[PDB]
Amino acid sequence: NPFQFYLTRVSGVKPKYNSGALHIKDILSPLFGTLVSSAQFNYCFDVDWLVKQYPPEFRKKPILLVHGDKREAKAHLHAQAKPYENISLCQAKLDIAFGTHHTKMMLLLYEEGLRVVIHTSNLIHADWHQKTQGIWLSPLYPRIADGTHKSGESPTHFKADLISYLMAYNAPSLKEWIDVIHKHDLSETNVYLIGSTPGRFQGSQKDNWGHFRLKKLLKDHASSMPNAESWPVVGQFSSVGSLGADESKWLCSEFKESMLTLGKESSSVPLYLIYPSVENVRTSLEGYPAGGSLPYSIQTAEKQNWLHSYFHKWSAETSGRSNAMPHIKTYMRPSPDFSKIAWFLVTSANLSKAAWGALEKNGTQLMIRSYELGVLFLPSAFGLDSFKVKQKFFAPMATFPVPYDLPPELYGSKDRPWIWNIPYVKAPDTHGNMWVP
Ligand SMILES: O=C(O)c1ccc(Nc2c(-c3ccccc3)nc3cnccn23)cc1C(=O)O
Repeated sequence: NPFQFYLTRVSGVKPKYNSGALHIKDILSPLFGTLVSSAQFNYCFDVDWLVKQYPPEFRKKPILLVHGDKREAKAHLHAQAKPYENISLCQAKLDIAFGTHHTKMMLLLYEEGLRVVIHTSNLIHADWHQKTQGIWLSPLYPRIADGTHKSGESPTHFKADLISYLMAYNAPSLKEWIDVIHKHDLSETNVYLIGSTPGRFQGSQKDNWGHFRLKKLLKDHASSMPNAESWPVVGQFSSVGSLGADESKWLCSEFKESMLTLGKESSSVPLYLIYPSVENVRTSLEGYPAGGSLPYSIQTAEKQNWLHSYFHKWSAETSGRSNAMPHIKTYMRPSPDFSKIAWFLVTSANLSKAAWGALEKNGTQLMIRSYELGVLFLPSAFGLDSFKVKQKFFAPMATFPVPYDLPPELYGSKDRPWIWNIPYVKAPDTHGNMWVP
């Protein structure tokens, strides 16, 4: 494979479904490089657990935790970190109300080079235990020699785009990492970076972030095919925001419109949204407590019942993970028979305006509340016109490992979306328990 897309290990499935999967101890092992220092961008941290995932010989190397916590939450994280003198913290500014730092990324500086890891798991035991999570591993980027003047840039502009994403924090600890990235050669990178940062973007900046960033890349580096109207869009996520009183408000007017972009020229396109049903959660490996990481509140859900007619069940027989609830987020553009895809995105961005952005000021300004990061796989970046879909995820240079089943299966009439803050007392989960919030 050229794609370097991995799932995390799932405890309790047969070994065949974990053979090419990665645990966090694998990613941080000395087999991957001799660690000098690391940056951990995330939302939630268990610092005691995290330090134990580093190899003992690397446990005192510097670690930077990049978080978005404020007030007492910030104090609690600082207290978790205080016993470890090698741990520094960087608070990402969140100057727009109701934003979140969702970006999940590792920057790993070695003796031998630099590696970037963009993934979907929080840094807590449960997110690496029995969930479906996604990981993109960069190549080992070599250092650029002293006195040598090279760009170190890839055809996808990844090096410049990653630096631009870090510059948006305006943080001194991250300027140190920007300088590290400048000294390394990232020219082998074949993915495009798609980030979200908080702000109000107009003019030349409107294309930098969110769903307009995705639009721009698809216009510039994908081509339209005949019968493009028949190629569905698939979105798959773990949380749902307030989308408006009907689909024309945002979902099918600016979000879907960005997602269906192909090529530079100028809807009936089917939209499939995959989100766990109550039954999915009840019968999962973790049972109802998996629903503690699928935050969709009844307050949000009751205002947009129209949306649930787009929902399809989580199913992942191809990767043995139908009962490993998804915390990965993915978006993709399959062919009408789901045998090919025009592109694939793995990201931290959920189905929400906060993450992808919402147009303001008569369509001239894109407002984003949150930090998000993901990587886009475009066939053109691999010398191809489209990717074949891999039949079984764990069973070549042109065959993409989609981690769940296609076509997605629509909710049955008795199915309901998982809503995390109402009780389920009608049938017990795999551990014999009910759910009472
Ligand atoms: O990706 C995801 O599914 C996700 C969803 C929500 C996240 N944070 C969060 C929570 C919350 C979540 C879990 C336990 C307690 C509180 N509540 C809110 C309310 N508004 C905005 C954000 N909120 C974080 C993530 C992530 O994993 O980054």
